[PDB]
Amino acid sequence: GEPLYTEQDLAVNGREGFPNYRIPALTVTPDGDLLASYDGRPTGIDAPGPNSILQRRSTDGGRTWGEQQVVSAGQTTAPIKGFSDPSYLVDRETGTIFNFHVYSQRQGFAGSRPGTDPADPNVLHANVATSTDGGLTWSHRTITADITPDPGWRSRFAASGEGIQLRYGPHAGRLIQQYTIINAAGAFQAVSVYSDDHGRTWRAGEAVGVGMDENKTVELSDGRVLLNSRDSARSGYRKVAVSTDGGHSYGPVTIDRDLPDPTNNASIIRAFPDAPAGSARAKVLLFSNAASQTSRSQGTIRMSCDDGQTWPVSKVFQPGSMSYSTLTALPDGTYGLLYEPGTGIRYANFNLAWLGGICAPFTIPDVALEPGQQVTVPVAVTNQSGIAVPKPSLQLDASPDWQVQGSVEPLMPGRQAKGQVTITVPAGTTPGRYRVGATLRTSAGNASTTFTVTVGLLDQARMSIADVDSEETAREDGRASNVIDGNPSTFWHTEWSRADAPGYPHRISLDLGGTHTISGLQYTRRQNSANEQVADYEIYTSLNGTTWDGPVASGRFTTSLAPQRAVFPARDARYIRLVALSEQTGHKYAAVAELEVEGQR
Ligand SMILES: OC[C@H]1O[C@@H](O)[C@H](O)[C@@H](O)[C@H]1O
Ligand code: NA
Repeated sequence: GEPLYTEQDLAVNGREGFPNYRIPALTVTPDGDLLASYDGRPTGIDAPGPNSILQRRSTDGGRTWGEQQVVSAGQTTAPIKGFSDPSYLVDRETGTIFNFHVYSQRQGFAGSRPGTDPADPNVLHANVATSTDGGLTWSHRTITADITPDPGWRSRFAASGEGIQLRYGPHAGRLIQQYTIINAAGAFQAVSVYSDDHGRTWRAGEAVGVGMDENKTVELSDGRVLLNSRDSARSGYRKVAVSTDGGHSYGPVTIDRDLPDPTNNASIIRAFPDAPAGSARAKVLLFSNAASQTSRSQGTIRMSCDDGQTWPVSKVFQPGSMSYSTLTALPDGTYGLLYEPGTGIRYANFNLAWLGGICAPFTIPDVALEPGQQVTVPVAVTNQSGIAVPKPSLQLDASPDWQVQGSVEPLMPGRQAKGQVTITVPAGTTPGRYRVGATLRTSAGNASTTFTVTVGLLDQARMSIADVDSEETAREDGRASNVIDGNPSTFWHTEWSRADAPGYPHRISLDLGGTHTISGLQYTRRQNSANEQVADYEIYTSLNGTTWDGPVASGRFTTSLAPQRAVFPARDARYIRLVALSEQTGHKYAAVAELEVEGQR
């Protein structure tokens, strides 16, 4: 009906007893009470810090909130004890509420030492506060032994937010709470901690991935359990994995490109928790995170209607600073959101009318053209339920002096619609990769996508490596071939340490895959490291591949994270070579994220 979005702060840094309030966790008790838990940081730091687990309660749907009570109190005086990162799990069958959190003594997550002994002050323990009276009183347990099946698991912490109780299949009733472990090999993995006896005993299942962190799980419409992870390896995205069992294991982990993330926590819940298996309502997910890849800001709620395959809906709830966010389905049909705005922890409530709308994900392919060209590309839209939409619009978002227009036929229930986009780009358009936003406007809600229009660059898929002076391939993936894959997150790296290899006259040559008239080369520095940045370069070209002619260009490029051009009077060439002569701060390695060649296909 009428759109709703209201907010209020539950904790304000400096007020009510603590200098710092962080890490939100939201839930709704069986009686309909809302419970909000967060850390109270007297020192403004996580574990080993003397943090406390607090709690505020709302008995009127989230409008008014009670006083801040303590769930797990940390000791500031020696010996120092702390409680951090809460995560709620409500057993809807029995009514018990679990608040999972970290119990620290001397070490935190990165410094915890092997062991399961509650007494050992050097391991980071996994605790659980249990309540059978709605959250009023709690009973504490240290469950580290129960969940550390492999002695190599030297550290752990429960991903804050809220866990889940399975409703479908043979493992229906099972409580699952996600964790992050540090194995023997030093790797950060994800593991599900579950209980089949309503929480009396907790076992850990099989660990997943490498470079994982705070992860989240949801039950799909068919009973499958999807996992959505923060990526410690910082690719600017969420890692996802899925499971089909009850001794818990997930298949391969992959990066989801529809979900940008600045390596931060995020929520993913079932929009209709009590829907039947297989139904449309059972397929609707809500995900909240910070959409920025360089900052913890641009907090946005996204919506899926096909179990997480597509994410057509999105809307920003906090354009400004936004870090951790947690979601919860309220019994009135709305959704509760607890997040970090930089001032502490704030509570928000919104309904689906406020999101925009329409479950009509659409695809528009990636286009390559020469400046001064026009191209028309097809649009394919997949439609949802009570949606017979006779007049939908297509609003494209591009560079102002580019003419972009689009149209789509009507949307009929359960059918696919067709359409097209015409892009005309001017002759003086600088070669590059262009992101074009697409918005399917309809009187029943929003639906958006993005495609890429590449102007004036050759096709990398036709490119290969002719030669390279050195590639790091033992300790990491520093392959010369990572420059031609269209991903700034992967890089070529010169054979680095743990093998005292060559120094600076470094070089990489590309086989363009046929003769082309080229006038330039663009290069992108390695993004998350500053010590292998190329300074002085020289470009050489060739048609036979053995006799090289140049330097066709020379220069010193900057420390810019975006692509940098190296232009030269057009010429025919089958091969292009970049000779790196020095590094920005005199270091010995070279790493290039991407190499783009400007020319005519
Ligand atoms: O020795 C190579 C490595 O050195 C590290 O100090 C650096 O942070 C890494 O990005 C990698 O370059
Ligand atoms: Na790359």
